[PDB]
Amino acid sequence: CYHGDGQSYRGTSSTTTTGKKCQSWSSMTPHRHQKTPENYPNAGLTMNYCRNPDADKGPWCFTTDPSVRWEYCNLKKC
Repeated sequence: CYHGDGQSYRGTSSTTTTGKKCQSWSSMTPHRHQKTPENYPNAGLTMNYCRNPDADKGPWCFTTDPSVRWEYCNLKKC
């Protein structure tokens, strides 16, 4: 569900703390990240899910919103 940093997470949450939908951890149309399964192999970096390949706080994603690079995702701690 969510265990602290939550780098450990492998849910199906493709939506952010603002109703945004997550960009493909593969894609780059809205924004040119550099945070790929290639770059971050060992992180369940698939489709468009909420995640934390960095020792970040809790699962993030890259936004599909041209105004919004990326942003946090609303998952409950556990």
